[PDB]
Amino acid sequence: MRAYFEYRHLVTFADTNLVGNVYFTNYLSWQGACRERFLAEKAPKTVARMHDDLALVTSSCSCEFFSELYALDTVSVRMSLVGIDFHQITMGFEYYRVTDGPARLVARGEQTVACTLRGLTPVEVPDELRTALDAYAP
Amino acid sequence: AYFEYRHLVTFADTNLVGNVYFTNYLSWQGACRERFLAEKAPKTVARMHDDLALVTSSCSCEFFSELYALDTVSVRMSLVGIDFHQITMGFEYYRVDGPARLVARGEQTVACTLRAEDGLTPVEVPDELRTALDAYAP
Amino acid sequence: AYFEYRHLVTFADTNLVGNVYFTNYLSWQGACRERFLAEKAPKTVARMHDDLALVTSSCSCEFFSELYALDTVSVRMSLVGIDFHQITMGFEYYRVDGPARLVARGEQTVACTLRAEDGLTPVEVPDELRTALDAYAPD
Amino acid sequence: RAYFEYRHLVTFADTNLVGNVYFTNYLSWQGACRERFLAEKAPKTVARMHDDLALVTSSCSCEFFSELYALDTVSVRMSLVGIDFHQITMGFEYYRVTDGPARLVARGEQTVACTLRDGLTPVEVPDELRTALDAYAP
Ligand SMILES: [Cl-]
Repeated sequence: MRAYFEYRHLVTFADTNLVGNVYFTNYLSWQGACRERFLAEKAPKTVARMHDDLALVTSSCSCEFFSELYALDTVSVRMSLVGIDFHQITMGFEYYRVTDGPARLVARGEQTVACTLRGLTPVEVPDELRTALDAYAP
Repeated sequence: AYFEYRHLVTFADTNLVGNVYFTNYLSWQGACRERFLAEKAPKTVARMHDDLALVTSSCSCEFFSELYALDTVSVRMSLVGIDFHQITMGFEYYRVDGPARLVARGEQTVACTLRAEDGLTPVEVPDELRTALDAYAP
Repeated sequence: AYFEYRHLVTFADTNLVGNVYFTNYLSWQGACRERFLAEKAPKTVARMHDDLALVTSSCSCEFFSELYALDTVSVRMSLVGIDFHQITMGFEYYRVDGPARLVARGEQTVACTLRAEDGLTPVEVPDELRTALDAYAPD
Repeated sequence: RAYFEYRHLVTFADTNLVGNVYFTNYLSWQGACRERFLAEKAPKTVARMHDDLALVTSSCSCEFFSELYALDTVSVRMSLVGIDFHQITMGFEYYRVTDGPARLVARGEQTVACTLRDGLTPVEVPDELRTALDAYAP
């Protein structure tokens, strides 16, 4: 089983603010880009269910910032499976600065998504998505 | 004769250079036009959850002087014209204290279509939306 | 005892699911904390162009209910505590017709620092910013 | 080739309640593309920006032909339209390349001015930036 799923992003000017570093919200956006790239590549049919009856909703998210990223930096975001609780999936995120080559931890994050049906009713994690997560056991 | 959208420029609007990143000016067009829809055309809005689709045909903006963090910008929207199913809106951006100072100028066009299974077929501007826009006609 | 930031939810705030994308909740914290600086701490703001830097050390948000397009959200900020150089802010998100409805709840921590020689350097919260946050502290 | 390419996977944050990509994102991609270009083709020019050189966006625009959707892959193709002493005009073509075949979905354009950083003074486009731009001339 693979330990992680890697997402890479080149930091551009819009990611930064007047202070000179990457604005904190962008770290959360990278969690979104990462988790949804995983869905596109590892569980395509699950996405089709979302336009129907399936509803994947973020229940919580968080991020801790150790060091700063700058413009034209390359960030490597590694997502790992923390655990599954019936309908809830918890992910872990590790942010690395890999601009000069060697990776250096600049931030650590975590978020939880819930699988529901269109009010909203908790439903067990779809088998396709469930099989995809099996290769990323902690 | 204009519909105003006021916005306090915060750090996220800025970049490492110090000024407001140019894409935010287009974002303010969206916030303005949709705040307009919420206040002036509720029936048109409620209809969008059904068979009505508003698609942006084109957009543009011209920049004269820069906005900075914690500045207050007055986005002022006016009706440029209506061509059957297409609505063209004009935007003027004002740095507002003292007298208001023009810092930018923009424009975008929105088309009204019927969301059908075959595709998006152009429908004339809804009566509610047209009369509401005429209040800001030249 | 809270500082309010009101926001009209527009189409850009939503995604294909129909609700507000979760990152926007964090954006509203930034918009709220910086509106606070502009209105309650001008001396601290101008000092940031000098040798003062406010770095975000952590943030989080819990989501109870969904916000939709053209909803009005009341982002209410209060002081949780201060530890030397770090400020922890609490956030409550309310859906505002009728009575206000809590839809989310978050928190973030900001550290004050010097732009000195070896980069960032921990600094006790400026007196201007310290007394400004007191008005929104549980007291 | 005849264009500098910026490839982007459309994720959920790019979309709105309708299901298509919100129009402002097309402009965001112009910024990401131009700044990725600068990082790879004009590193010394980038270095000048932290000193006295300032590239100011004077205008931008985009024309939308057909919609992009979630998990689409878009190919943003930037070419040189013209250089007027200190002003650079870039052209952008947006292609859906999801399933493989490329289809034009949008076309944009923006102009940047090379100035010096009181007051702004026009300065001729740096030779490094100029010769790098010539590779994508019409
Ligand atoms: Cl569009």
